[PDB]
This record gives sequence, structure tokens and C-alpha cells, in this order.
Amino acid sequence: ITREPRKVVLHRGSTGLGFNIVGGEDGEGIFISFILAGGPADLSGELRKGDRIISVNSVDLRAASHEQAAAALKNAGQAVTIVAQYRPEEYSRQHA
Amino acid sequence: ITREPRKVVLHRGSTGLGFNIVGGEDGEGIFISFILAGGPADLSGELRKGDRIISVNSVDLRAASHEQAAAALKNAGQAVTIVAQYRPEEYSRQHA
Amino acid sequence: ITREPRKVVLHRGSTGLGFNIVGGEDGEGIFISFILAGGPADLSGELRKGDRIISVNSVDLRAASHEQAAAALKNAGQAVTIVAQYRPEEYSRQHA
Amino acid sequence: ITREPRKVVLHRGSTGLGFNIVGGEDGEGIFISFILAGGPADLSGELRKGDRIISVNSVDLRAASHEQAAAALKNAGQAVTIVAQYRPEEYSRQHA
Amino acid sequence: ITREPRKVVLHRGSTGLGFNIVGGEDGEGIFISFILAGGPADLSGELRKGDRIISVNSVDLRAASHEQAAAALKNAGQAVTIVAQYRPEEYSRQHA
Amino acid sequence: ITREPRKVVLHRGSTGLGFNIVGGEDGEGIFISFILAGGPADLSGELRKGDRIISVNSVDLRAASHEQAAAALKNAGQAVTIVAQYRPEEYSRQHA
Repeated sequence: ITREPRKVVLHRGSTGLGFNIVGGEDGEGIFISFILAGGPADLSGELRKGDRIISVNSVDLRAASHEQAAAALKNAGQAVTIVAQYRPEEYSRQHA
Repeated sequence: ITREPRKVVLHRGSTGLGFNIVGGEDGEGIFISFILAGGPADLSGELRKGDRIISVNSVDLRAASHEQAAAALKNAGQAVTIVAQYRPEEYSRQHA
Repeated sequence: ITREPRKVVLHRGSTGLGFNIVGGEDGEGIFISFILAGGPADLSGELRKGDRIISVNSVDLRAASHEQAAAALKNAGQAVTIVAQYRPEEYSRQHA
Repeated sequence: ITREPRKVVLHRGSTGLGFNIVGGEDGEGIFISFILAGGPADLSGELRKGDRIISVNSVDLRAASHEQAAAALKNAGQAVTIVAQYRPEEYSRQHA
Repeated sequence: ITREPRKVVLHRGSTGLGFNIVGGEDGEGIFISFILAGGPADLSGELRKGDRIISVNSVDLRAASHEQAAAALKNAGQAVTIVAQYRPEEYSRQHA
Repeated sequence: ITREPRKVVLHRGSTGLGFNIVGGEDGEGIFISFILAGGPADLSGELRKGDRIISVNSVDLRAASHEQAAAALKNAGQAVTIVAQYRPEEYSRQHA
């Protein structure tokens, strides 16, 4: 609910973090379009649809491309530190 | 490599299918933007980045919205039948 | 919703089937007390809280003890064929 | 073997903790009826059949109902702190 | 127990099959040195320590090198058809 | 790349660590023959083929037998502390 950036630490035993990302087309930012039930993201209970990913393990994804967001997530290791900012209006305005 | 629709059956024991989807913004179609290592999609070896999802278990996703694509995948059960069509040019043209 | 026995086939890559069982104390039957999100049971969408397990791979669990129900499930292999019968009244009447 | 409460921290990447719970019918307490091979509970090696769950992440489950025990576990996040007390006699006396 | 080749079909949602392999050094054959609890191999209940892998999805591994055995398993897809032959004497004679 | 021992902490929610081990035949040491995609080992990005396992949670595996290496790994719990030393020459010299 907070519009202030949040730090969320997710742990994974396999590649999946439990969410799907969109954006990164032309510097509009990377957003979480949906959370998968039972996965790390779901279990934490902090990440949601509409969240924008500011960074993943220090790597700045604000003006990142989808390909970069994907690479950052892929190499985040088992403990993934996501800084997300809940901004639905923008998500809608840009994707829905 | 084939541009003809392919039927791909993925099996899952948890919510994840092993890929990330984009599109579904304004009827441009749903595409696989990236495959996750070790997941069902990766293991099958048929699905790839650039693939467009024509349908998931009969449900037509050609002109579906991201929200619908997500719901179809969510309720596909354990055996998910995807009909994908490899069209990179369009993926680029529309997302990259 | 049907009170007639249903055959449900769940597939697992690990020990978990995605549900929790109670009963088997004094021949009252084995019941599913809760479904876990993302697991096989959840994904199938057929099994629910209140369901009574008639059998698991031919093994009759009607008048089974909790210990037997556990052993049947443990050795069901990867393809587990459950015959469940939805009877909430009895579940309540006996456990809640 | 100790009858003194033990703190056990289990980590999960999916909903499952690796054990099955019974009780919570009429304030007799929540007990672990069986451990699943390969799951978090099994891997830790501390939790066993006969253990009574005093609490899960501060939430007191002593006189909890099965429904509450289930909700506590469901929302425990990825790091689940269980305080269990090994009391087989009571488990038998009440369930077996 | 049978010394006659057996066909065993394992299903996986992730890379792991649930067993560890040795051999393939100098054409002595590939053997299963240990089974992991809860994994596909364990769940099937057919594969055991001492088993020699004749083939994996038609690919003949009799005189295969460890590197080839690894590649065959890696690309077996989700349904892996193993033809194993239980020969402990040889396993000992060659590895233990 | 470093030939100096490295401490690598892997986390698992199931029995699998994400790698396959060989050796332990006649005190030549235990080595990682291959890494599985998506598993803990792969995700960490530190362990590789050719690595020799000096210890797993203090348990010295230098002159361990395959059976001991297997037992150490089996009981390492969820947080597994591996001290590996990258020595390919020896791996080749002894296995390939």
C-alpha cells in the first residue's frame, strides 16, 4: 500500500521467484504483472501486481530493458533483494 | 525454427511453467520473453523467447489481454497444452 | 460439489501432494482438512477441504488408520489416483 | 527426545513445510502426525511424529483450532519458526 | 532384485531425477551410487544403488563416458525412460 | 578459477543440492562431475565441474569414501557449507 520503496528478500532453491514481469520496452520501468501461488513472491506477501522493480541486488533496473531485468534476476543467486515501489496508476497507464 | 504452430505439453508439480510472458496490452498477442533454467519449459526444449502463445488448453489467447493469459495459465492444471508459434520479427517489432 | 465418488489423478515430483489429512482415529475415515497453494492438489482443482479419501491407488482407506493412510500416500509413486467423496457435514460432525 | 520446547527454523521455497498436522478439534493441541521425506521438516531432522506445536512465529497454537493452525502455517512466510514439544504419550492418548 | 533389464519411467518438473551416477571412466558402465529421498527416483521405488544404466531414452549408455551420460540425462525432457539392470557385484568390484 | 579453498553456502528446500559427485573410491577425493541447471549449485554460481569437496559442514571428505560423502550431504540440513577447491588437472588425471 506504501508508495515508498520497500526492500523485499526472496529465497529460492530453483530459478523461479514466483512472479511475472513486464515493461522494459522503452525506459518505462519493469513491473510485476502477476504473482504465482505458492512461489517465493507469494509466500513473502510483500510483492504484488503493480509493483515496479527499482533494483535487484543493487543493479538499477529503473531504466533497464526487459533483457537486462531478466539477466539481473537470473544471476541474483539464492537470496534476491528486490526494492519495489507500488505504483499501480503508472502500471495501468502504461500496460493495462 | 518452424513458423508453423506447435503443440507443446508441459507438466508441472507447482504453479510455475518455466517461462515469462509479455504482451496482451492491445491485442498484439502474448509472447514468451524468457525461459527459466531447469523449469518445465526449459526441460521440454521446444518453447523459446519470441514464441507467441496461440492457446493454452483450447483457450484462445491470440487477442487476449495479459490478465486473461495469466488466468488461463493459472488454471491449466498440471498438464498444460500450449500451441506456440515462433515469430521473433513481430516480438522485436512490438517489444524489443 | 458432487457427493458421488470422484477419481482424481495427481502427479508429484517430490513427496508432497498438496493437502493435509486428518481422521483415521477410530474408523471415521480419512479427510482432507486443507489444501496448500501451488501444490498438485491445488493445481488440479478437484480436491477440497471436506473431501473424504475412499482410496489411494486401489488401497481402501475407508476404515483405515491415520498410519495406513500415510503409508498408502507415501508409496503411491508419482501418479497418485485418489477417489474422494465430498462430505462436509460428516467432516464437521466429526472434526470441526 | 527432549521434552523441553525446541525452536526449529524451517525454510521453504513453496507452501510445503514437510509434515502433516492433526488435532485442534477441541483444544487438545496441534500435533505432527507424519513427516514427508525430502521436505524441509525431514531435512532439518528435529521435528518428528508426536511433536506438539506450541507456536509458529509467535502465534500461540496451544489451544488453537485446526483452522487457525493452518492459517498460521500458511502465512509464516519463508522462514518458519516452530516451537515444538515432543509428547508422544499425549499424541497416542488422544489420536492413536 | 531382478537381474533382467527393467524399464523405469521417471517424471521431473526440474532438472533433478533423484539419483547420483558414477562410472563412465573407461567403458565400465554408468551406475547409480545413491538415491536422494523424496526425488523422482526415490518415489518410483524401482531404481536403487548398484543399478547400471543401460540406456536413457534409447541413447545407449553401456560404453558411454560420464560426460555423455550427463548429457543424455540433461536432455531427456520431463519423461525419462531409464533401462536399468541391477548388478551390485560389478558395482562393488569396480567402485566400492 | 582460484585454486584456494572456497566456502560456498547452498540452501535447499528438498534433498537436492544441484550437483553430481564422483570419486571416493580409494582416497583420491570427492569431485563434482556436473552441475544441474536451476538447482542450488547452479544458482550460487561458485561450484563447478572439477571442484573437489574438502568438507561439507566441518565433516572432512578429503579421504572419504563415496558412501561417507553421500551421508554427509544427506544430513547437512538445509544450509550446506561446502569448502571446495578447484582442481581440474587432478579430476581429469583421475576420472576423465
